[PDB]
Amino acid sequence: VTDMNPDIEKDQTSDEVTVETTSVFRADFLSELDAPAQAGTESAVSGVEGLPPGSALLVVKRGPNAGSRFLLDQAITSAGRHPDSDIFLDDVTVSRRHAEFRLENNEFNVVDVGSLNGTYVNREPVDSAVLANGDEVQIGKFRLVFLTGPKQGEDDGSTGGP
Repeated sequence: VTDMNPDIEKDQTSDEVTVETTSVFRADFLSELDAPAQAGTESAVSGVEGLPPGSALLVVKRGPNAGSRFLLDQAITSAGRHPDSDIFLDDVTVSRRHAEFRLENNEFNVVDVGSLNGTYVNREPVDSAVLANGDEVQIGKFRLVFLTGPKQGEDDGSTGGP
Protein backbone atom coordinates (compact mmCIF):
# COMPACT_ATOMS: atom_id res chain seq x y z
CA VAL A 1 0.00 0.00 0.00
CA THR A 2 1.21 3.52 -0.81
CA ASP A 3 3.07 2.10 -3.81
CA MET A 4 3.79 3.59 -7.26
CA ASN A 5 7.22 4.69 -6.05
CA PRO A 6 7.10 5.24 -2.24
CA ASP A 7 9.15 8.40 -2.86
CA ILE A 8 5.79 10.00 -3.61
CA GLU A 9 5.05 10.46 0.09
CA LYS A 10 1.93 12.46 -0.71
CA ASP A 11 -1.79 11.84 -0.31
CA GLN A 12 -4.87 14.02 -0.73
CA THR A 13 -5.30 14.49 2.99
CA SER A 14 -6.79 11.28 4.33
CA ASP A 15 -9.45 8.67 3.54
CA GLU A 16 -9.53 5.66 1.24
CA VAL A 17 -13.08 4.91 0.08
CA THR A 18 -14.19 6.68 -3.08
CA VAL A 19 -15.85 4.17 -5.40
CA GLU A 20 -18.23 2.33 -3.11
CA THR A 21 -21.09 3.02 -5.46
CA THR A 22 -20.90 2.62 -9.23
CA SER A 23 -20.54 6.18 -10.57
CA VAL A 24 -23.51 8.55 -10.42
CA PHE A 25 -23.98 11.59 -12.73
CA ARG A 26 -25.89 13.33 -15.61
CA ALA A 27 -28.83 10.86 -15.45
CA ASP A 28 -32.37 11.50 -16.78
CA PHE A 29 -33.35 13.85 -13.97
CA LEU A 30 -31.55 17.18 -14.23
CA SER A 31 -29.57 17.54 -17.49
CA GLU A 32 -29.21 16.43 -21.16
CA LEU A 33 -32.96 16.15 -21.48
CA ASP A 34 -34.13 19.59 -20.36
CA ALA A 35 -36.91 19.84 -22.94
CA PRO A 36 -39.01 17.38 -25.01
CA ALA A 37 -36.90 17.99 -28.11
CA GLN A 38 -37.18 14.89 -30.29
CA ALA A 39 -34.66 14.70 -33.12
CA GLY A 40 -36.34 13.30 -36.21
CA THR A 41 -33.19 12.49 -38.14
CA GLU A 42 -31.94 9.48 -40.09
CA SER A 43 -28.43 8.05 -40.18
CA ALA A 44 -27.02 10.18 -43.04
CA VAL A 45 -27.24 7.66 -45.89
CA SER A 46 -29.71 5.54 -43.93
CA GLY A 47 -29.79 1.76 -43.76
CA VAL A 48 -28.93 1.55 -40.10
CA GLU A 49 -32.05 3.10 -38.60
CA GLY A 50 -34.78 1.50 -40.66
CA LEU A 51 -33.22 -1.91 -40.31
CA PRO A 52 -35.37 -5.06 -40.52
CA PRO A 53 -32.60 -7.64 -41.47
CA GLY A 54 -33.44 -9.75 -38.44
CA SER A 55 -31.75 -7.19 -36.27
CA ALA A 56 -32.69 -4.00 -34.46
CA LEU A 57 -30.75 -1.67 -32.17
CA LEU A 58 -31.06 1.01 -29.56
CA VAL A 59 -28.23 3.47 -30.04
CA VAL A 60 -27.06 5.93 -27.39
CA LYS A 61 -27.33 9.32 -29.08
CA ARG A 62 -25.28 11.11 -26.46
CA GLY A 63 -24.64 10.76 -22.79
CA PRO A 64 -21.36 10.32 -20.95
CA ASN A 65 -20.04 7.26 -22.84
CA ALA A 66 -22.22 8.05 -25.81
CA GLY A 67 -21.97 6.50 -29.27
CA SER A 68 -23.14 3.08 -28.11
CA ARG A 69 -25.96 0.59 -28.74
CA PHE A 70 -27.84 -2.53 -27.66
CA LEU A 71 -27.39 -5.14 -30.35
CA LEU A 72 -30.63 -7.02 -30.32
CA ASP A 73 -29.40 -9.17 -33.18
CA GLN A 74 -29.25 -11.81 -30.47
CA ALA A 75 -32.32 -12.79 -28.47
CA ILE A 76 -31.29 -10.63 -25.51
CA THR A 77 -28.43 -8.28 -24.64
CA SER A 78 -27.46 -6.97 -21.19
CA ALA A 79 -27.25 -3.14 -21.27
CA GLY A 80 -25.14 -1.01 -18.95
CA ARG A 81 -21.92 -1.64 -17.11
CA HIS A 82 -20.68 -4.77 -18.79
CA PRO A 83 -17.37 -6.61 -19.06
CA ASP A 84 -19.07 -9.13 -21.35
CA SER A 85 -22.51 -8.63 -22.90
CA ASP A 86 -22.95 -6.22 -25.81
CA ILE A 87 -24.31 -2.87 -24.71
CA PHE A 88 -21.67 -1.48 -22.36
CA LEU A 89 -21.98 2.16 -21.45
CA ASP A 90 -18.62 3.18 -19.97
CA ASP A 91 -19.02 0.21 -17.63
CA VAL A 92 -18.68 2.56 -14.69
CA THR A 93 -22.13 4.15 -14.38
CA VAL A 94 -24.68 1.32 -14.53
CA SER A 95 -25.47 -1.49 -12.05
CA ARG A 96 -24.04 -3.94 -14.57
CA ARG A 97 -27.34 -3.64 -16.46
CA HIS A 98 -30.15 -1.13 -16.51
CA ALA A 99 -31.93 -3.37 -18.82
CA GLU A 100 -31.51 -6.37 -20.94
CA PHE A 101 -33.20 -5.95 -24.26
CA ARG A 102 -35.05 -9.19 -24.38
CA LEU A 103 -36.80 -10.33 -27.51
CA GLU A 104 -40.10 -11.89 -26.52
CA ASN A 105 -43.13 -12.07 -28.83
CA ASN A 106 -40.76 -11.10 -31.68
CA GLU A 107 -40.35 -7.72 -29.99
CA PHE A 108 -37.19 -6.40 -28.38
CA ASN A 109 -37.78 -4.64 -25.05
CA VAL A 110 -35.96 -2.92 -22.21
CA VAL A 111 -36.31 -4.63 -18.89
CA ASP A 112 -35.53 -2.39 -15.97
CA VAL A 113 -33.58 -4.18 -13.27
CA GLY A 114 -32.38 -1.11 -11.49
CA SER A 115 -29.55 0.96 -12.90
CA LEU A 116 -27.21 2.96 -10.70
CA ASN A 117 -27.90 6.47 -12.06
CA GLY A 118 -31.54 5.63 -12.74
CA THR A 119 -33.84 4.06 -15.33
CA TYR A 120 -36.08 6.06 -17.63
CA VAL A 121 -37.53 5.58 -21.07
CA ASN A 122 -39.07 8.64 -22.70
CA ARG A 123 -39.08 10.47 -19.35
CA GLU A 124 -41.02 7.62 -17.71
CA PRO A 125 -39.88 4.51 -15.77
CA VAL A 126 -41.14 1.20 -17.20
CA ASP A 127 -40.81 -2.56 -16.78
CA SER A 128 -40.18 -3.65 -20.37
CA ALA A 129 -40.66 -1.08 -23.14
CA VAL A 130 -40.74 -2.03 -26.83
CA LEU A 131 -37.97 -1.11 -29.25
CA ALA A 132 -39.66 1.66 -31.22
CA ASN A 133 -38.93 4.13 -34.01
CA GLY A 134 -37.25 7.31 -32.78
CA ASP A 135 -37.97 7.09 -29.06
CA GLU A 136 -35.12 7.00 -26.53
CA VAL A 137 -34.32 5.25 -23.26
CA GLN A 138 -32.23 6.33 -20.31
CA ILE A 139 -29.77 3.81 -19.00
CA GLY A 140 -27.69 5.21 -16.22
CA LYS A 141 -26.76 8.59 -17.61
CA PHE A 142 -26.87 8.29 -21.40
CA ARG A 143 -29.58 9.10 -23.94
CA LEU A 144 -30.24 5.94 -25.98
CA VAL A 145 -32.69 6.01 -28.88
CA PHE A 146 -33.85 2.92 -30.71
CA LEU A 147 -34.61 2.36 -34.39
CA THR A 148 -35.65 -0.57 -36.57
CA GLY A 149 -37.24 -1.58 -39.89
CA PRO A 150 -40.56 -2.72 -38.30
CA LYS A 151 -42.85 0.27 -37.87
CA GLN A 152 -46.12 0.21 -39.81
CA GLY A 153 -45.59 -2.96 -41.77
CA GLU A 154 -43.45 -3.36 -44.85
CA ASP A 155 -45.40 -3.54 -48.09
CA ASP A 156 -42.23 -3.59 -50.21
CA GLY A 157 -41.69 -1.47 -53.30
CA SER A 158 -39.17 -1.45 -56.12
CA THR A 159 -41.47 0.47 -58.46
CA GLY A 160 -40.73 4.15 -58.07
CA GLY A 161 -39.67 5.64 -61.36
CA PRO A 162 -41.30 9.01 -62.20
